[PDB]
Amino acid sequence: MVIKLESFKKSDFKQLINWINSEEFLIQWSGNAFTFPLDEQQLEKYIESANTLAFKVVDEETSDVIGHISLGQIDNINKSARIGKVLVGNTSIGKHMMKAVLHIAFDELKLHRVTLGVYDFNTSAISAYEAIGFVKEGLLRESKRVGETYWNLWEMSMLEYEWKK
Amino acid sequence: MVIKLESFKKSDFKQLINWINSEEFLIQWSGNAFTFPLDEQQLEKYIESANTLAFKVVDEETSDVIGHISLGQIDNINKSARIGKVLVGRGRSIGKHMMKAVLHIAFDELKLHRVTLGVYDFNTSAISAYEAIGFVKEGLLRESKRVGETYWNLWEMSMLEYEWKK
Ligand SMILES: [Zn+2]
Ligand SMILES: [Zn+2]
Repeated sequence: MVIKLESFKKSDFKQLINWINSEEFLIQWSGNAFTFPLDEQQLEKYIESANTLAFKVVDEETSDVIGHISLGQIDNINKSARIGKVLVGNTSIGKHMMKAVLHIAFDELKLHRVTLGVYDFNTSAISAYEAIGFVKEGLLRESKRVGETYWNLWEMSMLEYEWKK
Repeated sequence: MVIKLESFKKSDFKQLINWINSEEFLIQWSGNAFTFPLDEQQLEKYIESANTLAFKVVDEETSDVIGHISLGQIDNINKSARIGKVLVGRGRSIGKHMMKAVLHIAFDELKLHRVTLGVYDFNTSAISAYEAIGFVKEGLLRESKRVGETYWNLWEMSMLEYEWKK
């Protein structure tokens, strides 16, 4: 019930790697950002990436880290950014994590548009995002290759007047 | 009507720069790829880019350069690419021939699975021309491009390999 975001650091790398146990789960979580297996050299490159904020999700009651989230593609010209790398490591927590990052994107960074992508079979996550204000814009058909098949990605967004009004 | 694509080269740079006469037209044509004014250094970086093909469109009968088109974001992992930097100087028919030529490269030469194309929502004639040759609207990316004090909406469109061979 009480979560906060903190900066994701080297000491949090191993926990994240242990949560990402398959190539398909890696892709569901992060798309084209990484190769399987996830490892510390890739995570170092991730946190050092320009225009990317990496966060661990902390349960304030226990101090345990229970997930991960990122605000990336921070674009100061178009005033936009993309939420991604959404992970609820321990068994809505997702809603609280999204609200915390939306506060950063809209209220601290003063952005105009925040995007998100979710693969179409993750209907529970899509419903949760729609409940807090994300809107489906379009389904990017067979846009991610996974082995010999292709996944469809729902491109979703929220504009500043949907958050602030 | 006999059109061909040729590699866009240094000798074609000045003509393209003179055609892109305003920041708004630069954005309509190329989105976030460049800064205004368009210049030689930026075009050189463009043609030397990894995973990018730059073409001038030539009328075979006269040798006149009548447009520009690019196949970029060539992604060998997801087997996809994006058509962009579409410039047509007859326009509807030339645009259709230019798209077919680049789709031949993407699907028949490069063996890709998916080709995307973005067009700002006020270019209703171009969107209708793209739909006529098989492109499908996927979604409208709301207020995704800042232009001065306002935002433009982009129609994200696509064609899959089995739509090309239909
Ligand atoms: Zn704050
Ligand atoms: Zn050929």
